[PDB]
Amino acid sequence: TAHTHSAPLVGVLMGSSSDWDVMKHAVAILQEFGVPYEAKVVSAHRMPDEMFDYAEKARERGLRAIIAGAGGAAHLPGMLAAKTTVPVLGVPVASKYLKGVDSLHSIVQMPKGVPVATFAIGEAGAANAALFAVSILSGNSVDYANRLAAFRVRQNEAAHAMVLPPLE
Amino acid sequence: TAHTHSAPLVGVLMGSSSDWDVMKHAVAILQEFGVPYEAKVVSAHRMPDEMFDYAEKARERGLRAIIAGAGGAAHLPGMLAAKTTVPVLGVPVASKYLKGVDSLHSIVQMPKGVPVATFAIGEAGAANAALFAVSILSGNSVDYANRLAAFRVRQNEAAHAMVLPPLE
Amino acid sequence: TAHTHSAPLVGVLMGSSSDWDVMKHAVAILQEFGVPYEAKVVSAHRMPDEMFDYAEKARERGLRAIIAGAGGAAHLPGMLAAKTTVPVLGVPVASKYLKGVDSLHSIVQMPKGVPVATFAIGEAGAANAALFAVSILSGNSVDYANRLAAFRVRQNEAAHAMVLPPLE
Amino acid sequence: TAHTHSAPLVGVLMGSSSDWDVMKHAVAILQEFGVPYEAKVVSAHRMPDEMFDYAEKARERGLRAIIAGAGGAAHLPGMLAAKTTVPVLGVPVASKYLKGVDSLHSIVQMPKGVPVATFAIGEAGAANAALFAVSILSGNSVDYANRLAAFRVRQNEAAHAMVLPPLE
Amino acid sequence: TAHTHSAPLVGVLMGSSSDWDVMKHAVAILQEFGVPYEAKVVSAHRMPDEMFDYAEKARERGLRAIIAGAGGAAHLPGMLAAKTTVPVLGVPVASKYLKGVDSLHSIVQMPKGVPVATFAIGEAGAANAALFAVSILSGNSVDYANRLAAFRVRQNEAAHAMVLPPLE
Amino acid sequence: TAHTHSAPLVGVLMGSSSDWDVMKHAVAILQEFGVPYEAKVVSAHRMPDEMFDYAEKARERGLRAIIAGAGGAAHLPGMLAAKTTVPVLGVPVASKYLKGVDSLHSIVQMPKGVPVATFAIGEAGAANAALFAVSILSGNSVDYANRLAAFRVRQNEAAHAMVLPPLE
Amino acid sequence: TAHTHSAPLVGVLMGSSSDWDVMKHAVAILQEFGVPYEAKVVSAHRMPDEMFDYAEKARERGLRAIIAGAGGAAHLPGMLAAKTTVPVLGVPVASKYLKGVDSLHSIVQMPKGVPVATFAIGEAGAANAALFAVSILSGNSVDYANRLAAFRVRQNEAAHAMVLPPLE
Amino acid sequence: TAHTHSAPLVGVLMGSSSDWDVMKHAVAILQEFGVPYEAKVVSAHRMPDEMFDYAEKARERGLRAIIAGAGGAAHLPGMLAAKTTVPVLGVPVASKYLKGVDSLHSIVQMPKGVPVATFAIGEAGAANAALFAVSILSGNSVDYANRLAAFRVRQNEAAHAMVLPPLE
Repeated sequence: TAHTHSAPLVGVLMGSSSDWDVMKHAVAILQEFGVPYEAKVVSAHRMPDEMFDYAEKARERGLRAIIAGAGGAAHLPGMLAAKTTVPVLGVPVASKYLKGVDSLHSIVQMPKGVPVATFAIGEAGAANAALFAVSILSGNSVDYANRLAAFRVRQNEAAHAMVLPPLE
Repeated sequence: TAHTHSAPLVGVLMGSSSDWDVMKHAVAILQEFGVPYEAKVVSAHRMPDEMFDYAEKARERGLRAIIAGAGGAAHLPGMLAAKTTVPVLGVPVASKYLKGVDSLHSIVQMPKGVPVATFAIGEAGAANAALFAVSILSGNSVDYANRLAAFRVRQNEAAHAMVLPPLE
Repeated sequence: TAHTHSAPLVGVLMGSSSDWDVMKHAVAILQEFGVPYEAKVVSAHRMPDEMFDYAEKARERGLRAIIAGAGGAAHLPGMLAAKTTVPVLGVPVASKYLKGVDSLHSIVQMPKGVPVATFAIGEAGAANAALFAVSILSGNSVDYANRLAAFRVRQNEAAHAMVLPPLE
Repeated sequence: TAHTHSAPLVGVLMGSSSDWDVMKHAVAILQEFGVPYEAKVVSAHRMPDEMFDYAEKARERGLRAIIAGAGGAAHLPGMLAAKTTVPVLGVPVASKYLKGVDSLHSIVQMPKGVPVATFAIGEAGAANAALFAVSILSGNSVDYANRLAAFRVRQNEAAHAMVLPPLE
Repeated sequence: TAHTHSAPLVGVLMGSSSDWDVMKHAVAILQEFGVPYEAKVVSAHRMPDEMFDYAEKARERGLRAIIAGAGGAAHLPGMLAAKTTVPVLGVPVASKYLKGVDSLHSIVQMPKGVPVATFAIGEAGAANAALFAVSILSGNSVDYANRLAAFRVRQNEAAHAMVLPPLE
Repeated sequence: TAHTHSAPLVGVLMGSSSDWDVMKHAVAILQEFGVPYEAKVVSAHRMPDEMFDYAEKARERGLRAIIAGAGGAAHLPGMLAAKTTVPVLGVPVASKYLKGVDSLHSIVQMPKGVPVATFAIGEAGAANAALFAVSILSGNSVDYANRLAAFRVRQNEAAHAMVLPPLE
Repeated sequence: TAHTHSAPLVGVLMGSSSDWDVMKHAVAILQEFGVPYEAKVVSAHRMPDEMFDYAEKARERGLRAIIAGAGGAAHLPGMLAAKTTVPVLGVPVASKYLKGVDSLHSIVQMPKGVPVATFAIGEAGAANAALFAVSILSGNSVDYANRLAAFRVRQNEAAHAMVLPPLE
Repeated sequence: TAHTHSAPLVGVLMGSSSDWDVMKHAVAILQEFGVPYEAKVVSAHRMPDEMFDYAEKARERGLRAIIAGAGGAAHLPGMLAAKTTVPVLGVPVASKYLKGVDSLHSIVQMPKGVPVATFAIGEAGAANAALFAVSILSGNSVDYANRLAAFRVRQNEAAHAMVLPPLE
């Protein structure tokens, strides 16, 4: 029901609904910016064929970026990237024991020929992958360009408004 | 004089000519794909004002991506991204002692609000940042989409042609 | 032409001929033990369809193990295992900067449901994956059990024969 | 009382009953698949002679795999493997301070001659060691082959059934 | 309101009020020692222009040290140091997933030309940056020299007064 | 009052009463084995002179081992060792952010000439340092030799008595 | 004979002449800036009394900073700082196996109460510790402030002069 | 033939003659101090039974310490310690890819009950393990106490004699 669109510009993928705690931060940004999007559970290891199918159809469906979150032996971003030339934006989800060090290594260290744009471990990287998608869309949209400029100014204002309290 | 253009679509920046050994791999991809580009030495720490000026002007100049390489306490990608909404693509350059672990941390771990798309440590990341820039351009260019598709066919063919010799 | 068989029991795969320096150590064990084998270049990222096709066909072809080596964002073992129930034996190949730490994380940290048996970084792991494949065959082969036992006696004798020289 | 069998095919060993929180996930898989098994506390450091005896007897008793978990200076899998040619499947149990990095290093880094198939840190690796054991058994059992294929399809269906909720 | 002065000798900066939990330990020391100080939220990424302005003005305002805390891709201390020759004292704030390893790398690994004096991860480093500031001021103040000597003796007395209880 | 003796054979030192949570495990072993001991707060950084004094007097007082715990930039074991030839047994106490990785590096990595026998991070290393002290004392005491032999047999019995419960 | 002064403002210390390859970079800066300095071999572990004597006398002798380099279990900076209130500037020297990771932990992770200002691993940190000492002197010297400003202009000019060559 | 004694006080063990490059540094100290010693190749994985036999016999043979070097999944020190109450002194030998990080984890992280005294990675640790053995013997030998004291005087004198040359 939720997170569907007939003409999405950004897809948000993850291997499990357990990743939603992190990946929902990507979706929050896309909603805030009014970007047509979809969010789907697509597992590299449990849904390998479906992963390949998604990547194959991405460009013809009009996707401009795929945001993909994964943890541990995190293969979903790199394997999507292997099967489409549409930009893939990888979000390392923190793992229980290695705290996303494994996730980060498995995503960022792509060999020459198949890039994955990688962001910070966890909720920061999820939000930033979405913001980065908006920066891609702003390359040919005054609306997204304007919204991103306004977002930065608002962020700057919010930092100015912060207050440090007296020592207790 | 080398690496200038009157209308670049991608800028390739680094803090020192010592970084060229890595960053030349990005320039090689841009030349191969026929992407108008510029390459410049812009140091976060020795040229802070110049860094800010470059980022300020990137959007009005028509840049569609800035590829930025740095090592150690690698601040150039993040501080460019702080000052422009043009996509910033960060390449960790390996450091002498920590082998780019410091570089990678310094670039990828950006807090929410100011994204840097991060690629592999070293030459692989430099080439991939450039290939990723081409994917960005392919969002609204059939020519760049076709060039990427042809590149991938060539890559696949080259992998098929590889040979494993007898044990010696 | 080198490294083919009409009825292999073990397949040795790697993403590039550059991995042969490590993966040849697996092939040496297989030859020593008289195990019918094939060795092939199959890249997760440059040959994704071919990788899936190889895994799909592994069981019907009679393969009892697939030894797969990869480095960096090492996806080949995990994605083979996503597509076959034949045992997959992963060999992390050392990477230029991270020395196989990235390779190891990328292979061993598979989530529940899709196992990869992982061995040491480099040449030791390649030789051990092959020796482990022989242990798998020894489950229902007295011949292979006997060969392993004889290998271990030779190993033990070789250790006993080692000599520690005078200080110089 | 629990976890005994007169003709086990898989042994599940650990140094302490404190390791049961992790290793019970191996036993759950073995039960689900109907694999005859035993689970025992066998400590490398507090029961060294008993560890040797277990390994010595494994093949003649009909064990096809030994799943062994250990944490810290984790020696149990490698020392079992030194004393039997039956497949040894090592599970790094996370340690209090190093979160299983020490465990992983102590298990996976076996030198050439004595392999240990290593799986992910913690409960994922325990479950996967057991799944891998089932894959070994499927090499000569249609029942285990069928059960494993059915398991994979069930996992795929479960991923398809996952739902991402609306933002709250 | 709080943490202002018309003639501060030490500035305490951080990217967010969320960093106060750590950086308040710097302020506690400055208060205890009677050092005129100010504390301000100045974000490298959300307030880049303001960061440059602060550094530009530091010497002429009479600042003798700037204590700056940041976490993750921690750029605030190094970018302040790029824009002033007043001593910059960097405090790595621990990050959620990497526990300040990223913070430390991003601060301490400055290349030749632009130093940042770096202290321990977290509250210990915040307190110590402030103590170090006092040591700088003691170079031309008998009052600060005396206070620092008295502090050290008091610390020594406090350690002498510690009691180890009986086993319970 | 507690943890004094007129003729101790082992001293247990730590920089703060906060280390007692860990170091009390050393004292528990020494009490169990009936070893004359003392435990004292001696800080490398807050009590440097007192640390040197303790080490200077150790041999003439009859100490046979000094167990020293420290965390972070952990200098107490190495500096005791610099000032006495009596065996120094170092226990890395886990730090808040780096979980004792820093503690371990600062203790174990002593250069040639001044050894520190180093044990596991935390309570395990504290207990083991004390057990190791007993092994030193057993070199010339049948009583300590016997007690250590009996301890090992009891440990073996305790491991035998462990029970793995049914799956719930 | 080399590296002495009757009235040094900065002392450069290291545990061995083998550290000179790194620490000479500090001395080069001090010479360039005309800072009266001394350089000495003072080992924490082989010369512990001498280290304490040096720290004790630092303040009365007029020293404004002590630059101290050490590697491995690097105790020299911290133990100097335990014994003087003169600013101590620590330089981690890379170690053979751990590449200065151990050195860095050992120096930077000082507990509250005894600060060490820590710089980058190796030659960069040595040069920066010296440049930081000049910043300390610039607090109450127009001459040293002027020299720093001129250094930064030269740095900036040198960066502008760098050239990126054609691809070969 | 080299490195034998009819009444050794220290045994120096390693899993391969390849380890001699490191372990010879221990033997050099033993020879210098006149300690009766033996050195042997005893492999945990290739000679498991022989390892157990050596440890079983160590105490009745009069050994006062066993120095054991190993790398990678380094089990030799721990498994010796599991089988004897004679002090075991572990030397991590650097591994090809992980540079002894694996070796160190595998040796130092022993659980409560079975201690291994651990020294630095490589040659420094081998020399120090031997020096530590001499400290053990010094507990009830005035000759060995005097030899250690003389060694330390020599070390101190050698440090004083070191010279720092002019800048080139």
